[PDB]
Order: sequence, then structure tokens, then C-alpha cells
Amino acid sequence: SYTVGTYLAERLVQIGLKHHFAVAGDYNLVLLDNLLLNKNMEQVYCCNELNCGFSAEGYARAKGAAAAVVTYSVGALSAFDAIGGAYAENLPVILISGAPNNNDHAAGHVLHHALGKTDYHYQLEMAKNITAAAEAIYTPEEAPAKIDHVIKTALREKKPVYLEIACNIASMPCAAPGPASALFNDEASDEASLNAAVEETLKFIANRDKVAVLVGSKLRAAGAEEAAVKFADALGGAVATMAAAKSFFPEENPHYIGTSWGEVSYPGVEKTMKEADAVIALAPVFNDYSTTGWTDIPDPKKLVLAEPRSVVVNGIRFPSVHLKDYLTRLAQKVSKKTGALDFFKSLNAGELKKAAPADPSAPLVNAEIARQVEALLTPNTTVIAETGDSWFNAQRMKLPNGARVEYEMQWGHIGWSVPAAFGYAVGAPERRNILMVGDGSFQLTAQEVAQMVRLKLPVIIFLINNYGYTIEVMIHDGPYNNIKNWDYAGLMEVFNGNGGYDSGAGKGLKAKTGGELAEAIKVALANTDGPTLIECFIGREDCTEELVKWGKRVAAANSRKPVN
Amino acid sequence: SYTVGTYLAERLVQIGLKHHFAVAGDYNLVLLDNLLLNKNMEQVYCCNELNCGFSAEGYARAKGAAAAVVTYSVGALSAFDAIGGAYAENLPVILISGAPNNNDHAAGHVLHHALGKTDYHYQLEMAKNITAAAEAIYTPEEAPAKIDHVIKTALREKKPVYLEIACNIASMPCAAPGPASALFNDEASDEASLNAAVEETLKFIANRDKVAVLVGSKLRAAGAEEAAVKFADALGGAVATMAAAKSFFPEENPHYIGTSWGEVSYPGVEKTMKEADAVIALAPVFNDYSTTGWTDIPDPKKLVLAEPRSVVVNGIRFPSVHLKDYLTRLAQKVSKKTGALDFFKSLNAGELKKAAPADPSAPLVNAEIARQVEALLTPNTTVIAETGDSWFNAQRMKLPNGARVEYEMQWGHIGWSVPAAFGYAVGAPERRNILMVGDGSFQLTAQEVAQMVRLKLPVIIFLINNYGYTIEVMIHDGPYNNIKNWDYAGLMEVFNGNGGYDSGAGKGLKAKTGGELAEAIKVALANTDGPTLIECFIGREDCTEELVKWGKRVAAANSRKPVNK
Amino acid sequence: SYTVGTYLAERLVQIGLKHHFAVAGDYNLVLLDNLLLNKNMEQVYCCNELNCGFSAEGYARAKGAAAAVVTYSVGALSAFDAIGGAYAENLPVILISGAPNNNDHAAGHVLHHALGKTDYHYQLEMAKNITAAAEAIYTPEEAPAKIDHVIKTALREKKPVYLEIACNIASMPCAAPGPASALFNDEASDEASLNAAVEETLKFIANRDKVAVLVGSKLRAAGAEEAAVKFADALGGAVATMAAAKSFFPEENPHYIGTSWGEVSYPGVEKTMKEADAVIALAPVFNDYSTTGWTDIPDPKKLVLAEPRSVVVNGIRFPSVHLKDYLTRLAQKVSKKTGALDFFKSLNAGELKKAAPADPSAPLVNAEIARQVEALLTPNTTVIAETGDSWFNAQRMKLPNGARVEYEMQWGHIGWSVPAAFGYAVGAPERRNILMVGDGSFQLTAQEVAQMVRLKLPVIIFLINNYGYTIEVMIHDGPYNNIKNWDYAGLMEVFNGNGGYDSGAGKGLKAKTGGELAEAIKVALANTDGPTLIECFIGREDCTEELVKWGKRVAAANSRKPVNK
Repeated sequence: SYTVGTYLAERLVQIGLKHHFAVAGDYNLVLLDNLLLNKNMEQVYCCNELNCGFSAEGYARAKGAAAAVVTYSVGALSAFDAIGGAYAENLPVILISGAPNNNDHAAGHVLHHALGKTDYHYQLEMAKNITAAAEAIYTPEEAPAKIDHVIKTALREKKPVYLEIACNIASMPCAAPGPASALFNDEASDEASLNAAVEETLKFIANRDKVAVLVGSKLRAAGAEEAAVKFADALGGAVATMAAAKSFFPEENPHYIGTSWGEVSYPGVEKTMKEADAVIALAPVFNDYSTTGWTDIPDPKKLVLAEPRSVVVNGIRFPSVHLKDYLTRLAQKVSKKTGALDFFKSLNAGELKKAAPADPSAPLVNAEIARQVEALLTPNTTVIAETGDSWFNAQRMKLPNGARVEYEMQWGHIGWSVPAAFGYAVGAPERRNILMVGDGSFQLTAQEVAQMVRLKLPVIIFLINNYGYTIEVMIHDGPYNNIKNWDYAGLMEVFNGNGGYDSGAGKGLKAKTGGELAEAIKVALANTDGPTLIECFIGREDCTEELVKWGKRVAAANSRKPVN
Repeated sequence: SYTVGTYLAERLVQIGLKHHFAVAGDYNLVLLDNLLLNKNMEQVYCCNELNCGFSAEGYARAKGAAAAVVTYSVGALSAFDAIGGAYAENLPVILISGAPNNNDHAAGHVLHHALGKTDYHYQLEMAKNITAAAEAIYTPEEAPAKIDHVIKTALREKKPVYLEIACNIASMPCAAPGPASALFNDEASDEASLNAAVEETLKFIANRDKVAVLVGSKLRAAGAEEAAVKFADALGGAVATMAAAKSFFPEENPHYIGTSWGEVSYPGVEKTMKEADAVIALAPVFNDYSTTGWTDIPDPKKLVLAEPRSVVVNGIRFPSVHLKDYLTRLAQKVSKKTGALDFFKSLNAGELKKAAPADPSAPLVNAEIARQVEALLTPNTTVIAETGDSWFNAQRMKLPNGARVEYEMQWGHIGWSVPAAFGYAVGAPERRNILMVGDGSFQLTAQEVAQMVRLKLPVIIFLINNYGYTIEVMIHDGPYNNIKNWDYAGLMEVFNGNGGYDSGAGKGLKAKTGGELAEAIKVALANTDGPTLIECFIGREDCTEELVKWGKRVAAANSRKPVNK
Repeated sequence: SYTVGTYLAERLVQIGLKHHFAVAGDYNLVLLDNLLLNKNMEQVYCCNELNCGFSAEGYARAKGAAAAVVTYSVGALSAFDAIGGAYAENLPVILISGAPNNNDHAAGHVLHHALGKTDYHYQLEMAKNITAAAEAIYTPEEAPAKIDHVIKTALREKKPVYLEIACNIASMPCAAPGPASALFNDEASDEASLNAAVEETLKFIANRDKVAVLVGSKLRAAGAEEAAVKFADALGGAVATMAAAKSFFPEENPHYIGTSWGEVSYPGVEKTMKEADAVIALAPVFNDYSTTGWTDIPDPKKLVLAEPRSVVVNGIRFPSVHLKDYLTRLAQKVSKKTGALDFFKSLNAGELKKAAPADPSAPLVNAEIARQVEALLTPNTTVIAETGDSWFNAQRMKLPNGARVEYEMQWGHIGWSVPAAFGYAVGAPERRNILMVGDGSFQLTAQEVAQMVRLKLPVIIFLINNYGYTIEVMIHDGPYNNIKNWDYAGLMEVFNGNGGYDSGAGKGLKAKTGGELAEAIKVALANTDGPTLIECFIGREDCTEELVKWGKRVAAANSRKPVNK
């Protein structure tokens, strides 16, 4: 028979979780005990709740969904930051919070871990602003319905949800869960709408030979990556990815022309997008970053807008059309439209210009680090790229089919990458997991590397130490851009705690030249028992050209004066 | 080509609306103009926004959905009361509010019809607490997606939703709407869950011969009324309706045993429910009213709980199972289980005892009014029953199959019945529409009868004038129970305004005896050009026995002292 | 000893309430009983909760503060509309709502009069958006602190507040209330700030001879009306009132030049405001209406902004300076600055042109109605003017010192005027209370006239029957501007119910000519036992010139197209 806690545990197992992330607190201990009873998943502990949330976010990138368990007030409020992140990044993270004893409501009781007042709905009310569903459970009988509701919502919407559970009901009996299939149950595309959307698309491109396909950052959330390839193979047109959609489309595919990102696009891509008669955008997010400060907005009159659950084409909106079904059906009916791919090729724009192997003994530079990391990419590799120059280094990499890049380009919380890489590595231990992170960003969430050591995860961390040098130093300089330098390599041994209560097999290495970096990389690949941090020393004012061009555009937009 | 306003109009037409309800204000005039461009539905005006909301609520009872258009803040805030009502009663009402010029946000501008501050998201934030979806539209390009989202949500959840539209974008161009079928698109039952739920139900009742079926007030919201009949015909068991589910099951059906409502159930029903080995509850709402102050709660160990979208049976919860599919599939597989119906019959409990025709010249009494209204019921009739003794008079009526009763038993806003009857009559003009309402309740929303006159709706209104006498007068007496008496009959001529700018064909009649009531009823049936209000005079302390019994239980529950934490 | 309910009652009495307004419901009956125990104020009942709220709003205009008691969910939600109104109009209205039994929280209980869910904090959460304070009381021990907090806040901020009280704790013991003076305790002006603000004002006008004073609609909320007169007498400058500040300054005062309202200002006033070197604005609200669609915005470089609790002068902001203290201190130090008054006089702009007495037998026109109502004005009179042409008729009236006009120009809820006049008349029975209201507006809240009859209030109601003709008919015509005409005069006898359970002394009269109006007015003045409604018939397209000019400006602003970011 089931309890509130083991009901939750079973549902989590049913949606495919092999782990859930947790930070113990006195309002969730019993809940944690009940979750532990289910041996079909492991309970993974984090340092703090912000990192716990980002760890779950990363896990959701690897496995499709995730769960984080925190305590009331102490364990939920900072987690909200990561949950907002999951919302921004379209990841079904389930946040479960412990909550006060159910006898303490409407009782005139002031409780610890709260604001000092006698009511306790404020955390729920806050959560509603950043989730797709949010439920508080005060009695055991209500638990099954609220649990099923938030989980189904999360899976359907691809958004985080919130659950709080009174601390004294987690062990109490409730109904048993039905079949797992119920949790994934979703509407099918409306047939008439699906057919009409496809037909209107064909009518739209009938006399438009130059058709470009623009792959957007919600393509995975729509589960439409495979269908996008079938569609483009049938179309024979040019395919470009938006920045945040890196790796959402196979780069070895003969139709792929590279990154479309305004004035920092791959050679020839900007001109090809401009010359297209029609642009088919697959699940795009057009924000101030992806439009390069509102300078690169797709022409509304050429645009076919195919969102995850609707299509706008030829001046008509079709809701209730799943992107996956739309692309599949379109692939069966569309005729060859090579015009824009032909145009791209006729530009002779060449390949993206990349630096040649540097002299091994010369001072390390950014382009050399990027060169060597790129050489590590296999079909089995995932690169977690932090906000900053790492975005642009990763963007410049040629990906073998199967290789993945993970970006947090909508939320853009610096420090996300460390706990995210931890969570990702827990969920995909079979992959070569690489983390590219700046020194400044690393400091916000550094302690989660200790959990990588604890679970023996062979994450390779490229820490770029340019003494806190970021684009802000060039375009908007101030004392606030400076940081306290650490010995990042030495931090590994601290986390190991060798000759202490326990042990660890992490390694910290320094690289000041191309040659030293090559040696560190070999040591890192051989280290299978723990993470390896490679501290890469480069001068300041050494970043990609793209970062500078793009950065100035975005700054100009952010700072534009008020209009009447 | 479409505008924000004509896009909304087309979607409303696509979900089957033939009317939408409106109160003009300067923040929605252009929106109203655009809605008027679609000639496939009519724009109906109401006195105030509370009544506008309740009118839409009543329309949704007749047609399945409805829409109300109001202005910003003054218009929307009182409508929220009716929207909360629609939420409580599971009716897809779409509330559309006009809103400030989109240039006035983040501008440091104080606007009229607002709190006097410079931001304008408070109305949206309030609306989120009482709707299934709530969206504000500030630019034309965002309109289509937000409109489709709230409408789809409303239809799927059977709950009200909220839309606000900046006043200066209603006429602006936007995309055109796709096929109507997209708006009704919903998930099917999960097959495995559906099958498992049916099987577990069979296993549960395998060694339980006495199976009773309890019909709940969400059965219509689940669209499962027809399937409930197929199921009960197959089962051969006893079927009872909860109070708020009156008319959700055919009363001429030979399995039907009457109302289950604790100590005010139909004769023999309470005992039959108590003796049942299994109770199959179809879309129930168990609240303090339907459990008679928590005195009549179904035994958890006997209960099969079949909600609109899930089933709990034999200790297992099955989400993603639509009640309609569950009942249909169960009807194909279930074996005959007559045990509780046989038990009911063996009680010889008799039929509900009803008063014989009174002496026509004797002072009118409550039972005589109920007798005559009951005699008006046809398969084509709908009774709208207001909170109060009217609930219990209507509950005691034997309904011919097809006859409907409308209750607002979850929200229980007094005065709901008048605008609700208006809205209902607009949506179902082909029916004989009867309103039963107390004098006290009538006063809250009386002016909407003027709209009945205006649109020439032949609603028959039985106004019970016992000088504000309610159950509170007996169990919790105080000066607050007293009202100012009106000449309710005379109010009809006021609303007619004959010899004025326009005209009206409403009639107001008085009845102080059974004979006078019979004559008034004949005049009312013949009046096809407007509403007929029959003011029925009865003494105080003249109400149903059920109201008294039930009322005392509910009062005791509400007043129980705090338990120590 | 005290209970939660009698504690609240005592506090209400302590702030000077002689009445509180109520609509009974099962969640507040015990609370109402406890309030009744205090014989130092009366419990006044209203038809519906919207009207209850507006009645309290009107009472607050007469007495300074007010209270309304409603039930949970069904009652409170519509009252929110009136509470938002009180917030917009800076009136300390205390809304008290009944609430569920305190045993029903975190209990998995579904309760009647709620959304159908098991939690009950949504009403409190909604209330927070439209009040200065909002507290829920679940236990008796918490009551005294929460009651004192919301009341003190209301009095200090001049804003409405919200209280809900669990129905089963209203009779439970709690601490006794201390001295009344604690409730009014407020900070004094910061001395250094007060002095600096005055000194910067003097420096600002040192070389600015033409100083105009602009009286704003928050002057009463600041309690600074008397101090404004002392200041202007000392200054010797020109004084104009903004539209919503009508009667906030003595019109017989030698410095008063009339209404400042853009292109519909009194003769010469617009030019005088434009020529002024400095404009001292006393507690202004500059919104889309008061700036005539953003066409009349005071020059920022000439403006001295004296708010209720702060002053912005000469580029410096001084918080913690009460307007009353600022004006008083300024009056002691300021030198004579007659420049703008001299300029105004030198314009020879003449007085506002008013129509001469019409031929008594000619068809009644708007200007003739306004003429006769103006002739009713005494130092003892209050005119409640409804949104519409009534705003402009009242604006054109010359007020004898002491005569008051009440506007709801920030919230602008049509129908406000009827319940507001009721509440006002309850609070100021010694005054001659006049209500000017259009037919369309009257219909929203008409039933509250029945309470005027019930309490024998001699309100004189001028109902303008132009068949729903409003400015919208001229500038934005549509079917939504039309109404169902009533026989408004006949409605009085309906509310009287003579020859029924009770009685009434209201009178309904019709006037189609100046002569008939004069006779009706005499009958109205002699009717001391109840309200008198005078139904005035005028043609359509007969309204003030100001309404047309102002209306077009505001419409243009509301409808301006989006600016492309």
C-alpha cells in the first residue's frame, strides 16, 4: 500500500526518473525517507538549494524531466531562481517543498523558517508566478490528485511545476497510482487543422523558390528534432540554426549551412536568410539576444511560424497542430525547393575561418583553447557552455552528429553551468561531459564540483582564467567587473579531502600554453574516477570577435532612451 | 481580413455562441463595434456587470458556453463575482474586459476608472484567482494565441477564463482564425487506464450485490448524462441523484429512486444508500451543503469515485479516464446487480407525500404554489430555482423526462436566478422557462427583468412574497433578516414604460389564493410577448419541512467551535 | 468583557461611526449580532453588496470614515468594486467579510459560497490589490491587533482596508480596546523639512509675481481645506479649482476665479493659468480626465507640487511634510502676490454665461433643469453628481459657502450616485441632499432608493430622462448606447409598497416643462418623510457644451494608436 511520499516516488519513477535531487531540512525529512523506499531511483544530495534546482535542470536536459526536493522557505525561495530558469528553458522540473505541520494553519502559530507571521500560503503564491502548475497538499486524501495534476502538466507543457507537502502527512496512507501511460496522455493534432496548415504552407511556398529553414530553441521541447530532419531532407532547402538551437539539427547534413545570428552568423548565412523568399521557423524564440538587439528580426511577410503546438502560415493561425505531426506530414507532401541552398553555395562564402594549431610553447590564447576542446568532440560528447565567451567558442565548433551543446540562453544565470553539468552528468554518465566556464561564473556555484567528486563523475571542466575579463570590461567598464582571483586548480584537492573522513579522485591542472593544455587534456581523459578541472590562463581582451560585435548591439538596445 | 476584435468574434461563433452579453464602457466601445461586425451572433445588453456575468452564466447552462464583455475595473470587478460563480458551477464563461490604451503602460500616467496609480496589472492578477486561464493582450500580434488559449482552456476545463484587450488595438489587423475543430480538440482517455479502471470496478463489485449509483452535479460538465443512463440500464441497480444533480438523470427511468440528501432524502433512499455494499458516485461534489453539515458522508470503503477525468476504485487512482468513456465501457461489461434496487422496493417506503389540491378560496400556502408549478412541468420546461425554499420546492417535483432544473448550489449567490433566467431564456427561447425566486433574492438583481421585457422573453416568474421570510428567521433571527416590501407586480408596468419612449409587454399579477394563482398561471401561459411575474402572497413560517431539517444541520456545522491546536 | 465582534464594534464607534452598513449572509450572522450589541451605532441594511459598498463610500464622504459588513465570496467579491472605488476616491472604508469556520482550513473540506476547492485564502489575496491593508482573522487572540492595524492604516492613509473574520470566532472572548486617541495617532511634519519646504517656496516665487493656486481633489483627504483658505487670503493670488475639487474651496472668496479644466474652464481661467509665473497645486490628481486627454498639463517649470504628505518645489522633494502644516506655515510667511488675480480681472472675461429663466410651458431643456437645481443650493446643501452630463451641470453651479458637491471622478462607476446618496443621507440627515443622475446610470443601482424610503430619507432625486442619451451617442454611436426605458416616477410607489406588509412615503413626479419642474420641486421640498424622484424629460442631443468639447478630447486620447517601440 502507498503513502503520500511513496505515491510521489512511484510517479517520479513512472515518468522515467532514475534520480531525484535533494537538500534535507526539518520540513522534508520524512518525505525524503518515503522517497528512499523506492529503490528504482537514487536520492542525490546537493550543497545548496539554488544548485539543487540547477542540478535538476541539467538532469532534465539529459533525461527529459527531473525533480528537486527542498525544505520550506529555507529550501524553496532560492530554488525559485532555478525553477524560473527551468521555465525559461522549457524543462519539466518538478519542485517539491516540505511544508509546515498541517495542524499549524489558522492556529495563530508562528513557525521557524517563516516570515514570523501566522499564515503560510506566501510560498505557494510566489511559486505560481514561475510555474505551469502549483499545488499545496495539506491532507493525505488530496495528495494523489494534486501530484498527478502537476506531473501531467509539467510533461505536457514542458514547464516546471510546484508541490508542497505538509511535513506530517508524507508517511500517511493514500490511494495507489494507476498506469504510467496516464501521465503522458496528451491530445493529438486536430486533423482538419493539421491538414489545413500543411496545405496553406504549400500554397505559400508555391511561387517562392528560395526557402530557408530556421531551427529554433524550442525544437527539443516539441520533440520534433527527428521530424525536422525528415522535413529538410524532403525540402532540399537551406537549414540554419539560431544560436540557442545549436546541436538541435545535424551539422553533417548536406542542407545545413551553419548559425544564423545577425551580424555574427556563419559566412554567407546572413545574406542567404536575407535573400530567401520564405523562411520556415521551427519553434523559434525571438528575444533581444537572438535578434542581436532587435537588429535581426525575420521579415513577417516571408515567415512561416511553426511553434510547438500551433502554426501561423499565410496569414492564418492554426492552433492544436503539434510541430512533430506538422513536419512529418509536410515532409510527405512538399516538393523540392533548393533555391536558397543553391544561392548559399553560389556565394562561395567559404567555411568559418578557424585558427591553425598554435606553437605549443607560446602563451595560451582563447582560440587555441577552443581549437583543442573542439578536437575532443565525439558523437558521444556534450558541451555545457556557460554565459560569456564560452557561448561563442561553443557556437564556432563543428559538431559530429550526436554531439550535443547545452545552452541557457533565455535565462542566462551565470553559474548555471556548474550544477547543470553535475546534474547532466548524473543523468548521462555514458557520455563525455565537457564544461566550459569562465572564472567569474564558476565562483557563484563552485561547491557543486564537490558533488562531482563525491559521485565520481568524470566531468572535464575548462575553467577560463582571464582574471574576470568579460565583454562588460570592454563596453561598460567599472570596478564591478573585477573579481577576487582564486587558485582554481587547487580547489580540486580541497574538495577531495584526501587524508580526511572520506576521499576523492578529482584532479586540478593548470595550462598556460597550448602544450600544457594538450597534456592536461590527456590527464583528464584518463581520469575516470572523478572530475578534472583544467585552469586555462589567458590574457585579458582575448575573446571571440563575435562576442564583441554581438555585445555592442545588445548593450545599445538595453540602453536606448525612453520614447514619448 | 481580421482584426483583434473580429478574430475574437469568429472564435466565439465557432464554439457555438449565438449571443454574447455586454455592458458598454469607454474602454470597450471599439471592441464592441468589431464584435458587431459578425452577424452570426447577437450582442445583448445588460443593466449592470454583475447581472451581465450571471446572464452569461445562465446562457452557458442552455448552450454549453457563453461570453460577457465589460469595461476596465468598474466593469470587471463586480463581474468577478459572477465569474467566481461560473467557476464554482463548472461553466465555460469567457469574460472579456476592455483595458487602457496600450501607450499608457510604464508611462507614469494616472487613468480614469483605475485606482489612481500608474500601473494596470492588478485586475489581471485578481482574475487569476477565479479563472482557469487569464491573459492580457497589449499588442495585436499577441491576440490570436491568447484568444485561442483561453477559449480552448475554458472548453476543456469547463471553467471561466479572462481576457483583457487594450482599447486601441481592437480594430488593428491580426492573423485569421483556423478551423473550429481545433478549439474542441482534447485528449482521449488513456486506453490502458480506461481498461484498468473498468476491470478494477468489476473486481470491486464482484461480491457486492447491493450496488447503488449516486449521480453528482458535475455529470453535465463531464458530458456524461447519456452514458450514465446506458450504465444504469446495464447495471440494474438503484440510482439516486444528489440535490444539485436534479434533472441530470431521467426520473421516469425505472431504476431511479429519487433524491439522496441525508435526512431530507426521498422516502427509503437514505436507508438504501446506507445498506448498499457499493456506491458508485458519478462526478460528485461533497461539500458542507450536499453532506447536510457533514452528517451524510459516503462510506469511503464502499465508494467508487468516478470524477469527470479520473476514477478512484478499489484503492487505486486512474487519471486520464474520461467519465463518458468509463461509463460507456463499463456498461458493456458489467453484470446485472439489482440488490439495492430490490432492497429499496422491499422497503415499501411509498412515494414522496405531496399535498392534495387546496381549496381555491383559502389563503395561499407554499405547498399549493409548488403543486401548481409542478403541474406546469413538461418535457420542454426548465425551472430556474433560487437559493432558499425554492431549492426544496423544486427538489420535491417529479420531472417528466426532458424537463430541466437549474441550481446554483455551489456558489449560492442570492439574486443569481433573475439574470440567470434572462440569459437562459435568450439561449433557449424554445423552452417553457420558469423562475422560482423569493422576494428578498429578487431585489438584488430585479432590474434584469427589464431586459426580459426588452427582448420579449416569455419567462414565467413565481415571486414568493412572504415578507422576506427565510430559514434564518427561524434558526438565527435578527433585524438583518427583514427587508423593505415592494409592490412586485407593479414593477412590471414600470419596466414596460408604456406611453413612453418605447414599450413593453410584461405582466404583473397577484395571487393570494389557489384560485387566483390558477388564473394568473393561465394569463402567464398566454403571454407570449414578454415575461409574466406572479406575486404569490404566503404567510411567514410557511416553508418546506426539508428546509427546516437541513437548515439546522448546516447552521450547526458552520458554527461549531474551534478545536484546539 | 469583549468578544472579537464587540471589540470591532467599539473601535468603529471610537473612530466616529454612528452607522455601519450590512448585508446578512450565513458567514457573518454572529458577527452582525455582536455588532448589534453596541447601541452607540446603528446597523443599516442594503439590497446588494455592491450598493452596500457604495453606501459606505457615500457615508465616508459625510462623516470621514465608514464600514461595510458582507459575507464570504458571494458578498465580498462584488463589494470589491466599491472598495476599489473608495481607494480611487481616498475614502477610509473598512470592509469586513465573514469567513469560513476556522476548523475548515487545511482539512480537505469543500465549502458552499466558495470556488469548489479546499483552500480559502483567495479572497484575501484579491483584496490586497485594492486596499491599503488586508488581514484575515482565524483565532480570537489575533483579532485585536489585526483590527487596530487595519483601522489605523485606513485613517492614516485615507484608503479602504479589508478584514475577514472566521464565522465561529466572532462571539469568542478577546482583550479589551484601549483609548480612541491611539487610532488617530500619526507622525507630525518633520520640522526641518517643513521649514525647508516653506523657504524653498518663498525663494521660488521671489521673482514670480503672477502666482496661481490650483486646488486639487485630494485636499479634503489631506484635511487641508481650511488651511488652503488661510494661505490664499495671505497670498492674494488667483485661486482655481480642478473639476474634481468642486466645493473644496469657498466660491464666495474674493480670490476664487472658477474652474480650471483645459478648454472647458470658466471664462478667463485657462488664459490666467497659462500666463502664471508659478502654479501652486494643492493635492492634485493629474489623470486623463482632469488634463482633458493630456491636452492641459501644468508646466513642470512653473509648478509647486504640494501633495498631502510631501512637497516638491524648486527642484527639491520634501517628504514628511503634511499639506495642512505646510499651508499654515506658508500663510504666516508669504508676501502678497496679486499678479495673476490682477491679470485675471484685467481680462474682463465676464462671468460664466448662464441661461435665463425659460418659458414655463415650453418643453423642458437641460439648461432649465440646471437653472432650477442651482436655485435650490443653500449653505446646507449637498449635490451628488453622477458621471455624465450631471458632472458638467454641477460644475457650472455657483455654490454658496458651505454647499457641497460630491464627485466620483477618479473611479467613475456609473450607478455610484444612488447608493452613495443613500449612504451620504444616512450620515448627514441635517442637510438638503440632492441627487443628479441620468436614466442609464440610475438603472444599475436603482433598488437602493427603496432603502431611502425605508429609512425615511428626504433625498431629492433629479432623474434626467433623455432615453439613455449620453456623449457616446454623439461621438461613438452604437446599439450599446441604447437602454430600455422605464417609468421612473412609478418606481417610487413600487418601493413604497403601500397597502402591503409595510409602508413608504416616497414620491415620484414627472416634469416635461419648466413649470412642471417648479411644481415638482415644491412638492419635493415639502416631502420630509421619504425621497422624492423627479423624472425630468428632455430631448436627446440636449447636453452641456462642455461635455461635448471635453468628451471629444478624452475619446481621442483613449483611442490613439500604438507607438512603435
